[PDB]
Amino acid sequence: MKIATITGVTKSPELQVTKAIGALILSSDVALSALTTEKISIYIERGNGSNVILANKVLLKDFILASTYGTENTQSDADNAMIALCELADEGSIYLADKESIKITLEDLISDKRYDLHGIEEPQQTNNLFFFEQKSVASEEFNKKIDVQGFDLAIMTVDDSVSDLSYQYSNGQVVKYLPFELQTLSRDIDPIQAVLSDGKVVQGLTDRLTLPLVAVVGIEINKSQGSIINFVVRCLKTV
Amino acid sequence: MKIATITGVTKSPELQVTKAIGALILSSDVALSALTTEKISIYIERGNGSNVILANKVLLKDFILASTYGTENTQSDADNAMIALCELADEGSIYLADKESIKITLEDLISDKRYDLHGIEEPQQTNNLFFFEQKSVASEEFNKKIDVQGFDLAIMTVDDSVSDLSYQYSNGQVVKYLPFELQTLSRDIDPIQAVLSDGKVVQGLTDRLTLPLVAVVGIEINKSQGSIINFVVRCLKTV
Amino acid sequence: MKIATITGVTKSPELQVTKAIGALILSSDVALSALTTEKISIYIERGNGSNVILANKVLLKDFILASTYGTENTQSDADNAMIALCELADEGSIYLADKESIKITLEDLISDKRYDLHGIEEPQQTNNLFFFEQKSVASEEFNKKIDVQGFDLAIMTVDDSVSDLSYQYSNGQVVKYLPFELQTLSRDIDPIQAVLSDGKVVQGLTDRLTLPLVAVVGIEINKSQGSIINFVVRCLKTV
Repeated sequence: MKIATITGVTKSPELQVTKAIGALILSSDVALSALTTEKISIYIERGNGSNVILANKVLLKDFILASTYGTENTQSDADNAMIALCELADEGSIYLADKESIKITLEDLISDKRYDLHGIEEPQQTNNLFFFEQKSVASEEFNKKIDVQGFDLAIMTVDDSVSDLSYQYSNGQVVKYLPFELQTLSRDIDPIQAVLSDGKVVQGLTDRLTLPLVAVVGIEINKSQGSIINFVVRCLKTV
Repeated sequence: MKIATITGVTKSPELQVTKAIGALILSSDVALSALTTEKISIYIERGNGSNVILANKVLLKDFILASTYGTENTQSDADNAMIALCELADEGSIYLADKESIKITLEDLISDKRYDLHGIEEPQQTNNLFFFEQKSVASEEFNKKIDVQGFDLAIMTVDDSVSDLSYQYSNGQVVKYLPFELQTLSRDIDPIQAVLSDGKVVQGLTDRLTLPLVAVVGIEINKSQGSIINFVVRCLKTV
Repeated sequence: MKIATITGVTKSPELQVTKAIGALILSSDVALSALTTEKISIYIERGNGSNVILANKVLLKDFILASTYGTENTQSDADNAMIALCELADEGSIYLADKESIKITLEDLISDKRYDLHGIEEPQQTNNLFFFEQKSVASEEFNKKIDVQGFDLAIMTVDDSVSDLSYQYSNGQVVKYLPFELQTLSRDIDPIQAVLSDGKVVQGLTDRLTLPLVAVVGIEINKSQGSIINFVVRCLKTV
């Protein structure tokens, strides 16, 4: 089913979905590499209780990259320059209880552009849902250490200030990587990240990197001063 | 083994294969998008009794698309502008008993083109075979119900007349889809449908769609008048 | 880590590595299809008796094609025209004793080109290693029988002399293939071999063919007199 179409306005109205959906289809006439500052926000709402936030003002590029990693990729068409499918549950649709609903909104859009939302539902229902979190490394700090235990994917900001980045595995060993080594290891799993409308393919973006965290419990980033570095991590948990 | 090459004539001779093959290789100098009305027919002939008909004048585009859905995709070459591999048995080659042979024929060709057939045989022999059937919706009917129980793949003619298409699953639920959602869910599994000779990739034909039917027992199509819609389905069964 | 960068000279000095690496990253400003005569050689000196030779002056095209067969492919970037990740161990890192080391060398380079080596280490340590071997068929031999039991992948040099090629499986069955049939079967499993910098893809080189050997015990090669045919095979074994 179709949810909304946005054109002219820089902010979307708070969109309510009452039917239990399982995936979101984002369509736009701006290519995946052209996205700059559009943000999305999704949460489940209880009528008498507390809301369950899944994504809170997440960059659209990071949201798209955290869901289309693997065999899939963002595709296109003659009319739509970017079509991306993002799964919101594990293997079924969100099981809505007596009074829950879903609320989606889009922020910081471009006036002269078009955005389309669609919802996908399937006969199965499930309780496991995907949650998005964000982590930051300051612009004035040299060495930082973050915990990524329990997360299964990360999108990091590619910046020329990064020099070293070391994983820590569940068995205690620490391995140090460079940006080039990380990019090659990332493209070893998913070679193609998008297919353009005319026919060419793009292997990955020039400023975002995807890291699959498997049996990894810690990350240490070693850089120089100058800029902030952002990680977007994703997890699966029961609501 | 090479079966035949066809040029000049609009109709092919009835081609007999006595060696047990397991797959066909179809090659031609016209691109996958340029195939217009070529038809293929395959059947196993028994000495005493009734023949086994696998494909009965099936369109060449649908025959190619029904077999190259998944990891594989139709390839290209400096000499051949279209190469496809179509499997006829599940994991081996057809078991020919004392008085059987396979016969293949091609109909409705073009005079100034070329079509080549090749056979592939395997060390294993099997009894399960692939059958291709055809269902159709006339150009005057509005709403149609089609039984697709037991099938594992379908190919639909993409037309602007089609508005809505609904599945019925094994557990009784009914889900409704738009052509755009169907196309997106289709490309989510197999993103690339063919690779051209110059290097560009094509994710899907502009007039055909491939649908993987998993636990689907019925389809309801809702359209407007103007054209005929065709479904080509494929099943696996023991002979 | 950065092992070496070679440019301006036609040979590289013997490079020593004392850390336990698991993979190599070969990057260069020449395309995969433009590699002509570069050769690589890797060997580990054990402190205990008997050294290990994993590659004995193997061609770089064959080395790159033998390790990037499957889900991955050789990629590119804005700076480097070819990047390939080649594994030397099964799933861990080559285990070295107190003072053992790995010596790598490159031969028959081009003066006006650039080549970069990188090493990848990973937390697990393993003893299973990948060995590359060279086999040949002379120019005065109508047919030759090659035993490939225990091998899992081969790369053959394409020339017009070959007429057919026969596989012998564990069952005892023999199947005869043609060069075109072999190419189609190979591209069925692996559709894309490399991605170019501009965006176009290449499904395979025009002079090298890659064959996956599964449950294959023997090979027959038939030809007409006049040419020498080269194979490069890979095996996995415990040392």
